[PDB]
Amino acid sequence: SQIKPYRDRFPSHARLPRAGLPRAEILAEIAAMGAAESPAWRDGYASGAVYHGDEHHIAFLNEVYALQSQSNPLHPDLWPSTAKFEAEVVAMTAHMLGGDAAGGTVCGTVTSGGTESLLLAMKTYRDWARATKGITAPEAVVPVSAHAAFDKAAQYFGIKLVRTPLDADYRADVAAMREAITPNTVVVAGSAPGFPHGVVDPIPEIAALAAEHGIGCHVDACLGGFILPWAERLGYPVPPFDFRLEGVTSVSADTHKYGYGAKGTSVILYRRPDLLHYQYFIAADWPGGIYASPTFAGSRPGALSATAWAAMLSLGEEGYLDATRRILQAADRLKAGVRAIPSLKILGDPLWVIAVASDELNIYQVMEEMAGRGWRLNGLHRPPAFHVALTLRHTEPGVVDRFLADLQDAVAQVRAHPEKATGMAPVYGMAAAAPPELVRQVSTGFIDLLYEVH
Amino acid sequence: PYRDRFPSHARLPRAGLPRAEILAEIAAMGAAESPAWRDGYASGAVYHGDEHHIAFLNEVYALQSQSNPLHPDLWPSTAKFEAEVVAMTAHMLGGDAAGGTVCGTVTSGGTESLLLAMKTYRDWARATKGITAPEAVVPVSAHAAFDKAAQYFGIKLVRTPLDADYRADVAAMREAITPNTVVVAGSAPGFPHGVVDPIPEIAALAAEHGIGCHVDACLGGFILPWAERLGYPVPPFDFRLEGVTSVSADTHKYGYGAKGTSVILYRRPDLLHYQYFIAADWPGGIYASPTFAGSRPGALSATAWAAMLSLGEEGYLDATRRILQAADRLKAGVRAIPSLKILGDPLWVIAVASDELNIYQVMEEMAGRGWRLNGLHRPPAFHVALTLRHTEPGVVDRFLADLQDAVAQVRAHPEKATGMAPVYGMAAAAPPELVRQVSTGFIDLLYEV
Ligand SMILES: COc1cc(C)c(CNC[C@@H](NC(=O)c2cc(C)on2)c2ccc(C#CCO)cc2)cc1C
Ligand SMILES: COc1cc(C)c(CNC[C@@H](NC(=O)c2cc(C)on2)c2ccc(C#CCO)cc2)cc1C
Repeated sequence: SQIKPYRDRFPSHARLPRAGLPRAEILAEIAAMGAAESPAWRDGYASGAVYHGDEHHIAFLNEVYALQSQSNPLHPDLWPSTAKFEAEVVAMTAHMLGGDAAGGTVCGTVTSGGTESLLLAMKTYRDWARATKGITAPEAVVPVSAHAAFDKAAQYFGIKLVRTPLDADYRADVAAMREAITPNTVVVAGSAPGFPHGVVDPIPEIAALAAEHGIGCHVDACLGGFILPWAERLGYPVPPFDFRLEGVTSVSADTHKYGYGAKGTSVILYRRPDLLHYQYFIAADWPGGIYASPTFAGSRPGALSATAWAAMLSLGEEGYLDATRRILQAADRLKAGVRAIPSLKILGDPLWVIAVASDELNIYQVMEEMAGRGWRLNGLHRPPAFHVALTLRHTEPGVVDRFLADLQDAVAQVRAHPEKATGMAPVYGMAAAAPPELVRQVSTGFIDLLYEVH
Repeated sequence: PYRDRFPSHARLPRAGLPRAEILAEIAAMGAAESPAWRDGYASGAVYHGDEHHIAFLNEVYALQSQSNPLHPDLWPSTAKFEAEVVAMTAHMLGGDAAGGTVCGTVTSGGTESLLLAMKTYRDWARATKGITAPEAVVPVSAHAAFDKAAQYFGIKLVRTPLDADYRADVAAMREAITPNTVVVAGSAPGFPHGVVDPIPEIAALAAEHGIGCHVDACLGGFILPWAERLGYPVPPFDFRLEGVTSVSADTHKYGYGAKGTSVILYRRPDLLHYQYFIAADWPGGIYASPTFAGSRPGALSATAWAAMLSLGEEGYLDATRRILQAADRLKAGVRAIPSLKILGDPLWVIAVASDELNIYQVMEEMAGRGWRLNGLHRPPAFHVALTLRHTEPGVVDRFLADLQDAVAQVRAHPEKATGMAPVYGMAAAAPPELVRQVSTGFIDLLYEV
């Protein structure tokens, strides 16, 4: 119920006021909530959530939004600027992701986020495989670690999703993937890296598996697309993961993540225009005129595409290199510190999204102790663990040292009381062992709580 | 047109470009593009457009720019804004008449509200009626998004004909209903001709068959309640009708919020719960989605909340009065040009057609004078969706003078077909496979560097 802390701070609104409220009063309330909320992400207490977070970069993008606020890309005749920004965002991302190696046929679109990029990629493989291979019962083979949006795509578009086991390094077991391929498989996927444990899947081998079966290979680089090319140039071990690989037929990369654009954008890329074409929706007989959508949406907030273009141009190759170096050096420091705490262990060998578990202590209480110190960490299960996705906010002076000091104490306090399960720890413990319908019932109730007006 | 005016960026620059330089380029494009919508030349596209209202919303955006409602623990401000936008919208659309069970979510736009409602009806029907081959019945005039939904979620869409008033023929909708029908829909109003369908009749049809009734009020949700209070004739179209099970309404249209938001409402929580996505076995943790997206631009929900609050009932009533008064004056003027006809009897989205002349040439003559109108087909026509931008001094008078000149020019030369007029003509005559081909090339053209 700390998800509803303004219940007794600001007046609630279940109905429109009769008279319009003063603009200065609306602004005062919003700024007051900003004063309460901003320190958590600004001062480096949030895992992921805010990727850049510098006040001058934010002020720069807020100005870009302001200049382009009326932009709706559904009307390129009215906003040709925005069509230019989206075309250039896609062209620049494709090039960064080995697009020239594919022969200059790499194309794509700007989306509302990573989820849309993954859903669109799944719908496209389903539609392409039906029209060209005649598959009417589509299947998709992905590792267990692959994004929850794959499950969302399966249920929405009627694709059978086959999730395959991981190895001891929390990487996709490719042999398990090969064994799951049937004549109905439309796509195989790999994560670069996956969200739970920040490990990069063996993409060259996943791409070669797809190529030999004549199926799609989607690379989910939503998290790593804007990190991994720079990590490669810096001396860090990163296998080829993009269009440089022959079997790779699509890549998703989030401009609103490490691209450092404003929330609300991502990029979906395909190796060829013939694949891209299956993503489009075209209505030819509607009295409202000829209608064509490249993505899920009709009307779109064009100003957010402009923030993505403005962010990429302001950073350039050097900015992205320098941002990755900072993130990866902060990650190296954090990994070394965690590995020096006796009761903790890191899952796999990640470069910057660090999952921490314990064979000795209840990691959910260790996590709860951190929450008690203001840390906002992602809680994981299968296995129980928490993770920290390092951002530019965690590269600021003293943030990693503050995390390490607070983790040292958290472990000590749980080592003294291993029975302690306070706050959110029993919920996470319950959740990890709960049957799916109990999880479904509790999640439905949590979403309903978010929409409560009192 | 910026091809040679501004340098093209097909690759990231080696070194970052100065922030001031990027802003100067974006502002340059802004100065060239803003007059079209600001001076009232664009049909729909920009719904409010006043400099001070825009400046207020841009400041609301700046204060909430980091907001991501995927994290309500970090941004409880946005979860509150989304709850209150839904509550206020539900109340405005007769939600009280349902005893307090009306609930919903904020979406990215009108398309997502329509897509979400179609998937909810599909999932609800499979779960409770055992329907595995779902169908949906809509008038031919219902948004193209119903076809996107049908194709995405594997629902058979059955489009039914209109009557002489361009309103849905409900007798035809009844004849399309099979035991596999999960939902029927009506528009309030439809986009093509701006006419409200017979929602009472459609909602009665749905209730009688135990199926859902979706009302597409994306365009009219923030106009119609206020049109009613003003004494204008409007068929009841919302939760006042027992048969209506869901309503969609766009806050980013006549709600005057910034682009990127809409609302989907359902009559009951049991219905809404079929919209939600829940993953229970993912190592990334328990994952729940109220809509299609994961991360979302929470700042756009804040602009919707801020707009609704700054206007209130009086603000919406004043905005609707101005738009309806501009529409009355525009419709009267059109009716004083006998070569033209209005399709149906719309309140503010006016479609104009001609039996005597080539309407696509009349449209071309208006485009020459700066007008940005929507070209329609089945039948050939154009439309004007009136906004607060057309309520400004002399915009409708300018429109009617340009329209009188456009008609005199086409009457002088019935054979004239210039600019975009042969394109529209060709496209209205074209087989669907050629329409698909040209539109694909058009999208490829938009992403060309
Ligand atoms: C085959 O040749 C043609 C191809 C096209 C597309 C046109 C123009 N038709 C207007 C249409 N635009 C788009 O589909 C669109 C998508 C993107 C991106 O840019 N434009 C549109 C846009 C919005 C509504 C609407 C609405 C209520 O929500 C209706 C129609 C003309 C000809 C002759
Ligand atoms: C009652 O059982 C539970 C139910 C929930 C939902 C939680 C929280 N789990 C974190 C989860 N959040 C959400 O699903 C969510 C949606 C909205 C709105 O608010 N939260 C999340 C969010 C994002 C990623 C990700 C990613 C890469 O894209 C992963 C997990 C905990 C327990 C024990």
